Amino acid sequence: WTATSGSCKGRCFELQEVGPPDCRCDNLCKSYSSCCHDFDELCLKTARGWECTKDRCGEVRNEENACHCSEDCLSRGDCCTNYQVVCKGESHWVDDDCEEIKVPECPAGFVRPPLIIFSVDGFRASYMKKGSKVMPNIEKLRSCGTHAPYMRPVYPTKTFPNLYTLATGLYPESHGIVGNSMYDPVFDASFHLRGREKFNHRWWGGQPLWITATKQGVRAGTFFWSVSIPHERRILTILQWLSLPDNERPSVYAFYSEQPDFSGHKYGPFGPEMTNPLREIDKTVGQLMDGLKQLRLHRCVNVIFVGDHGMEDVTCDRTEFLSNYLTNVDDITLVPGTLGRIRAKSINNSKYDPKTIIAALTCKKPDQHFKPYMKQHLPKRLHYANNRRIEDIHLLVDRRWHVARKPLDVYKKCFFQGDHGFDNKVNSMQTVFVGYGPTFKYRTKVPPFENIELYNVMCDLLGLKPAPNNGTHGSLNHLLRTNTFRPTMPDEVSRPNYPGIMYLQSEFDLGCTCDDNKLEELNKRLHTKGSTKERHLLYGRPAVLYRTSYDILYHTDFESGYSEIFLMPLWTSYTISKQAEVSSIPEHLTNCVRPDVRVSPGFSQNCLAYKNDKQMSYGFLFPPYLSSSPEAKYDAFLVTNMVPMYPAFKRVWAYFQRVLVKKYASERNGVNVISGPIFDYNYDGLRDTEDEIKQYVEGSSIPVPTHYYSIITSCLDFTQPADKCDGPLSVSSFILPHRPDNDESCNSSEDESKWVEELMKMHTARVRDIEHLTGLDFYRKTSRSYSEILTLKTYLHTYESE
Ligand SMILES: *[C@@H]1O[C@H](CO)[C@@H](O[C@@H]2O[C@H](CO)[C@@H](O[C@@H]3O[C@H](CO[C@H]4O[C@H](CO)[C@@H](O)[C@H](O[C@H]5O[C@H](CO)[C@@H](O)[C@H](O)[C@@H]5O[C@H]5O[C@H](CO)[C@@H](O)[C@H](O)[C@@H]5O)[C@@H]4O)[C@@H](O)[C@H](O[C@H]4O[C@H](CO)[C@@H](O)[C@H](O)[C@@H]4O[C@H]4O[C@H](CO)[C@@H](O)[C@H](O)[C@@H]4O)[C@@H]3O)[C@H](O)[C@H]2NC(C)=O)[C@H](O)[C@H]1NC(C)=O
Ligand SMILES: CC[C@@H](C)O/C(=C\c1ccc(Cl)cc1Cl)c1cccnc1
Ligand SMILES: [Ca+2]
Ligand SMILES: [Cl-]
Ligand SMILES: [K+]
Ligand code: NA
Ligand SMILES: [Zn+2]
Repeated sequence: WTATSGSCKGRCFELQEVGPPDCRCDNLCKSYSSCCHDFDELCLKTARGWECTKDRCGEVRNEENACHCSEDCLSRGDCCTNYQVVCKGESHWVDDDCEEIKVPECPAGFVRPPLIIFSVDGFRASYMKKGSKVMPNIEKLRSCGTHAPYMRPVYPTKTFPNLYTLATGLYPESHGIVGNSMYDPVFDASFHLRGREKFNHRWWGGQPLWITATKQGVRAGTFFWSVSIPHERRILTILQWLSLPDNERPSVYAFYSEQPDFSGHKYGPFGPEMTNPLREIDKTVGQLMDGLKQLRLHRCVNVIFVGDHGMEDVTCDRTEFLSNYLTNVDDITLVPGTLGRIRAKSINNSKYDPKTIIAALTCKKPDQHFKPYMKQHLPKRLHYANNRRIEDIHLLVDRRWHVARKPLDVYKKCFFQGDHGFDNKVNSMQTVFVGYGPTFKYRTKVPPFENIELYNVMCDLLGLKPAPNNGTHGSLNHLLRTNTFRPTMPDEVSRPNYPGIMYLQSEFDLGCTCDDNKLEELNKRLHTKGSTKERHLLYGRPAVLYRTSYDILYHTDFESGYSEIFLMPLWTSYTISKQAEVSSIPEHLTNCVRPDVRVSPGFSQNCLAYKNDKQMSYGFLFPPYLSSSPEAKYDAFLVTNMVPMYPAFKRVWAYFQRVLVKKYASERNGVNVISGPIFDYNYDGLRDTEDEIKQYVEGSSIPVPTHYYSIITSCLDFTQPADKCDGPLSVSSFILPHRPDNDESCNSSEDESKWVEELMKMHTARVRDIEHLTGLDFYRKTSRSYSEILTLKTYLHTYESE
């Protein structure tokens, strides 16, 4: 109950919100239906519209007007945004040449430049180019400030997951808003865009920017705006707050636009009806900038223009229906549309089986426009599994499509021509970033980056210490003129051992067999001491950032850090020049595994366990195919280079090692490769400890990886060989799931040249993703600045065209 009979006089858009049943005047009261009786009259004035005109100049103050054109308005902070233009012969901000803002030019009493975040729902990245003629204010911000060609949203590319990622720096799985619609089985409650439950604080995890600011003594304007408050009024409220006294005035402000998303749903991303909403957004930007210039704040404030996600063409006819696949369709609940999430309709049905649901939805129709997954098999780059609100069964829907349960759902609920929510690597889902102000750089283009990184930068802009988040703090230092954050490299926790020859052949009883001069003996000794290490370990050895027991092992062709705990390398490092040759495994060596005389029998794998384990075979981390000489090839068959692999996965691995590495070496002028295992049995994105491992090679203590990674580095200037690079680096990486079948790839019964590369592309990764998953830290010794290396570690190779 609200006693809606208090008053909003002098209280309009109160920054601090009051407790029921005393009535509310905040920009969220409308949404609770708790506004005082006089809110509309006092706070939502509209008389005479939104602009001064010639005859209104120097008028008698009429407090009923929406904005003012009287003399006292500037001191009062409530002029129409075009007042000085109309009544003082000033120019519009958009008509002024741009001029570098070297230092904040702020009124007395400002302690720090204010930050204004202007976010736009559904503003697709290509609108910056394709709408440029109808957005002159936005184009000036873009060309004069710092801009990326696009910004990558998080998955799913829905509104609330992305806006809440902007505010917190967290993946949806950590902040808890995992879709626009959700069921939490612990609360036994649902979350919907329409309605009540979404306001409850228990949905919203992490610490958003406005809370981070308040806790550290920085005042914040409110971030939520009720849909019914018009845009002009939102701008005027912000401008008013900026005229408050020093001790009351916020330092951070947010504006939100429902456009162009709302129109894009009705008309498609490039419908001819889309020109008008883009014009209207630009006009709003113009009003903010004219208003700032009037207050002498246009060279004082940092402005961020940022989207949540793009928009794709999607129509009713492009719907797959689960009833064309499932007999049992009424025993399931589907979360539908541009992604799919499936659970049992009733927890009292013990006959429900996720396994047979998956099997019934896998590769059934020749052009099937969705692919089912257990959530823990989704590409790791999506970070979409570690939340009880995310259902075990997930459908990744092809761009331009929808999934629904039954046809009745689509026609009893064609309306729409646009939608979003797809995989966050998809071009049409990309969005925008522009930063403008004294703390951003002048006329600077930066490469594409992910929206998880912005929270850190907004903290930097405000002098705040960020709450723990998924950004990599310092990786966006290159956007900023000043306020950079100068991180230090994490300290190595475990130092390696460097074992020599300590064991005789006959001490090993592993069930392994292998059919196997003074000049060339000093030679082999030195290779084992680390003579070619500078060639194969280009960027230093990775640091181990947790407590463990491991050894560095040197070889002619490769170097590895071998784990005595997991009985296999944590990492294997080798360089393949443009010139290198592929050989085959000789016949006499096909099943050869050799004891490593540097490593105890007790810290070794064994061949018998693989013979006994009918499901599990093995592969090698440094590929035998790429050995430098017949004699160096023996090193590749050491038991310390062996790892467990399902026969289905060996098909993948073998093609990557036999064909693709040489291909990248020829295309890139040499590559450096680091490969290794990953164990993530609890799908949290973080390295497992030994007590978390759920599977072992039968009869042994050999743990089974959930994934295999590789990091492939070369010279960004590809006229320099990878091993002789003077400047910036170029990287691509992957995290391949270690699966006992190839069900994920519908064409896998064909030749590896038709499906393996496509699989690897799907499972593209950031080096940073691999660091979380292994507890390692790469690129420790380069000649590049650390911030530049952090940017490189957050890079994602997406394999989309331009
Ligand atoms: C992205 O960045 C984020 C942020 O840095 C990373 O997430 C963090 O990871 C840490 C490790 O997983 C984790 O640390 C744990 O914190 C526990 C205390 O948790 C509360 O406090 C924080 C801080 O105020 C708060 O934010 C948490 O909020 C979560 O929970 C509520 C819902 O319950 C949500 O509203 C909120 O969104 C958030 O949910 C997310 O996180 C949890 C995990 O905490 C997930 O389960 C959810 O699905 C969701 O994703 C909490 O309210 C603390 O209890 C933990 O300590 C246990 O484990 C350690 C190991 O060191 C052990 O020493 C301790 O004894 C303890 O074990 C005991 O409990 C066990 C389990 O009950 C039991 O088995 C044992 O027997 C022991 O007795 C742990 O320190 C931190 O909480 C999150 N933070 C956030 C905000 O998510 C994330 O890793 C990054 N991602 C990547 C890929 O890098
Ligand atoms: C769910 C989060 C909510 C706060 O997101 C909104 C805006 C937003 C989020 C983050 C940032 Cl950095 C800036 C802005 Cl403007 C919003 C949503 C719906 C109505 N009004 C405002
Ligand atoms: Ca884990
Ligand atoms: Cl959703
Ligand atoms: K076997
Ligand atoms: Na298949
Ligand atoms: Zn939308």
